[PDB]
Amino acid sequence: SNTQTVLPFTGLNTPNGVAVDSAGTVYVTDHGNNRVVKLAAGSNTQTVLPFTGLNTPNGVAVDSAGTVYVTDHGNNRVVKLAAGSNTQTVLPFTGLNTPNGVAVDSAGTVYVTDHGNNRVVKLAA
Amino acid sequence: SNTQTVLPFTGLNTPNGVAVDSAGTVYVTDHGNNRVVKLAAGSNTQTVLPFTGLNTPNGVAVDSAGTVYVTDHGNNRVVKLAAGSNTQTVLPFTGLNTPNGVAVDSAGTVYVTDHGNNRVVKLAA
Repeated sequence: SNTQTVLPFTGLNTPNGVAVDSAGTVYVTDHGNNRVVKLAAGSNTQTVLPFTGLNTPNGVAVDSAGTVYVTDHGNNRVVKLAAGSNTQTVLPFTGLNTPNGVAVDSAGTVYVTDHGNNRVVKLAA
Repeated sequence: SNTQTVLPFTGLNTPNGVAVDSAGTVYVTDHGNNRVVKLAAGSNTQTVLPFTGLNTPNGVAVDSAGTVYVTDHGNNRVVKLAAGSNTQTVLPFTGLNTPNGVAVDSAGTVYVTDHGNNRVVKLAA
């Protein structure tokens, strides 16, 4: 296609990260509003995810289990949110300084760009 | 795991996006050096992808075919490179303003957080 569409998210401010799962559900780090929002394919209502203690999200990824991974700018950490239980787990990375991008491979290994430390770190689940 | 591994990228500056493909190849937007670097799984040396004219790139994604998608933030555009190709393609997005995140679904649809415009746009293959 040569013509984009705009997704019907609302009230975004400086969004900075996006991920999409197998059902076509789109996840966005709404940076300026310190929240993570998702929109199912073909929906008008967006859903704010129950991340807690977030201090400005920088990036997002989603795995095959529907687990959502988010880099937290102000807390220098990476968190994941389990589907269903909505349990939030802080990944035991250490020495991060402004994690930004996050990615997850098929084996569940988590990769993070450590922006303040000029390095890339990975951590198996 | 309580073991994190620093990947053998070198000379990074303010890196800010990471992606990993099905073969375990890792791609990073080395934002401060206007380049995208990659490292094969178990590889000794990073390789710079032959993108042209990148300026403060930020987001990166990779699809199941190994095609690499980069938000070329400083140029308000999204570019992609097929594996082995030496000629990037500028995707026909419209009116982007300081874009950041990019994602790609199984159908090849490309999603971009158009940060400066407080919106998320989508472009089918």
